[PDB]
Amino acid sequence: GPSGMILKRAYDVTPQKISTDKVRGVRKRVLIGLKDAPNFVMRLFTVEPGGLIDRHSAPWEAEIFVLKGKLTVLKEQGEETVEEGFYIFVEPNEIHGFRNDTDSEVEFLCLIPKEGGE
Amino acid sequence: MILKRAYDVTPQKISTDKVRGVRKRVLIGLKDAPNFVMRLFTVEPGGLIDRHSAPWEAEIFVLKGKLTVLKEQGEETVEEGFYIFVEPNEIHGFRNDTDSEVEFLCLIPKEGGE
Ligand SMILES: [Cu+2]
Ligand SMILES: [Cu+2]
Repeated sequence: GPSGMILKRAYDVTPQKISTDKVRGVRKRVLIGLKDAPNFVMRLFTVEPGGLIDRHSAPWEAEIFVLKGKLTVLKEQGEETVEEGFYIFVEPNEIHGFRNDTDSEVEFLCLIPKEGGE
Repeated sequence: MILKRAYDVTPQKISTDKVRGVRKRVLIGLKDAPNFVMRLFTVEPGGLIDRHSAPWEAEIFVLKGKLTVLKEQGEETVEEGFYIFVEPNEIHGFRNDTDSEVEFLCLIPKEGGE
């Protein structure tokens, strides 16, 4: 592929609304997307207050790093709190979801293999 | 599902002829990762990762401080809230010219090891 290095403020990317049957109150910035990624993509998710990614699973793994705020992680059995400075590894096919139970925005990085899109 | 405070992962000190004043935490390593690994680097004041290149890409997010990025020629300083995409084979390195620790997340395909 091409040469070089991209160096960019993540907030230069506009946060786009995600609205699906299972997601509400979430925006996403694609940082390193399909147009560039040899293997895996980097997105920055913003969960608005009360925002919800309902429990689901995917056939690929996810790697998450929490940048800002206090995030409720939905698990097959129950839920757990994480905050800025936590990482999360979601195995392929593992049930997971997220909710923001606070009154300020939560931000997290989420990376998936590029076969799962951006 | 693994949920952990990154700080609680024990950092590995690196001090070699090419890397000094750097600590590395393997957050998501080879034992867990099907495809790519997640590391968190801390660069002490004056710390250096000298110029090098790899056959794989790197995806970085700057978490704390002002990171000086070495390029094939010259350098560029960025700060917390920047992401960096290093193409495969691109010469790169890092330095911390500030008086406080700099931290960045770095992910590579698992062929790059942990
Ligand atoms: Cu998911
Ligand atoms: Cu490197």
